[PDB]
Amino acid sequence: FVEMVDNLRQGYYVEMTVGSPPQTLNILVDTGSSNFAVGAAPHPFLHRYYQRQLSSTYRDLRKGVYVPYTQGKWEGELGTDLVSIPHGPNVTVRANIAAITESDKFFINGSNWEGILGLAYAEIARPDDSLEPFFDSLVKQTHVPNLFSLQLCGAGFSVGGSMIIGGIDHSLYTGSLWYTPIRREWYYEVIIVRVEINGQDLKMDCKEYNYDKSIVDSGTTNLRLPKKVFEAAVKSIKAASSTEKFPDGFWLGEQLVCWQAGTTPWNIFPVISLYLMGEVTNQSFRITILPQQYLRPCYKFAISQSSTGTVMGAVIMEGFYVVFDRARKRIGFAVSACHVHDEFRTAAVEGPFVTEDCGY
Ligand SMILES: N=C(N)NC(=O)Cn1c(-c2ccccc2)ccc1-c1ccc(NC(=O)c2cccc(Br)c2)cc1
Repeated sequence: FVEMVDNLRQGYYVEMTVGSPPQTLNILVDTGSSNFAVGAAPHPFLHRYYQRQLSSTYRDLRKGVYVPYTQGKWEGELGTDLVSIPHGPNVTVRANIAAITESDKFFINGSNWEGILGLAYAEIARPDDSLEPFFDSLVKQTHVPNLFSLQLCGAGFSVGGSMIIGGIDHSLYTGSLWYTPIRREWYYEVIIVRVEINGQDLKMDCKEYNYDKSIVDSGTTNLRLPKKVFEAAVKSIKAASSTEKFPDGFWLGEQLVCWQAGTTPWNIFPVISLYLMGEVTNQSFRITILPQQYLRPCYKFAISQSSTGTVMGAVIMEGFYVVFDRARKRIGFAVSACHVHDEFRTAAVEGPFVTEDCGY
């Protein structure tokens, strides 16, 4: 069964091997992109990298990739090689690999990963949708079911977790698995039908929550909310946590806030419930997150403003077991075996609630 439990370890990475003989690398698990991209030239921040010349099973595709973004970029050439996940399914797959030769502001100092595993769909793959993403190759080439699960655990008092490919490990979650449909197969896009802060509805038009789009992204730390929703959220959090106040550099995710050891007044901060569209249009279900999740360890406010829609990143995925059921075009949520909570409140997955349009 699961040689896959605790296979995850500044982001969550899994161990993979590339080439022949196998070249061990640490690879970020990223549900918000679709390239399998690995460092393949020396970098100050890289202590190891993919060396194509050492791979007997490397094939050049004679094609480059260029990926600029607001801050830096990555460039490399495209090839294919044999790819395994030692603590995953016992298979080897020929997958596309973007060998990164030049980059800036891509690799992180001390992160411990040398590449990225894009688990989203072909539509958003570089340079275009013809470059089959890794998981697409995996399913087609092997008998692994078109599904994977993510249990991100965080710190608690270095991060750990499990990535279960081709199935659902029932020992990883508690209670009920609730599914929200994948709206479109590009990012893992979903629809948020309502949000409340401490049971208090933001009462905004449904479309504001998905203003542009809403995605589930393991490669983002924060819960990122569209401008209008962010401002409403922080106003509601500031009010609930009014008894003794913080600098506004804290609310913008710049400044940290410290108490000592265990005095931390968690119950001063409110819970956040995200209601996601159910499989029955009319039906919905909530995902409730504690301050233990949106205040990440001294703590930083891990909710930030977005200009590209809602991003449900790591801080909301932690404490939930998240199933990426590509086969049935849906994403399941269940309370995780590892969720961090106090003796008064718990992360929750509850439903149904009956509630639209909402899609932007
Ligand atoms: N939006 C995503 N989910 N993923 C990306 O944008 C992937 N990506 C790309 C990229 C852009 C387009 C296509 C293919 C790749 C460039 C730089 C990153 C890139 C690389 C690493 C990280 N994340 C982290 O380093 C990280 C740091 C702390 C916590 C966590 Br969780 C992640 C984010 C983006």
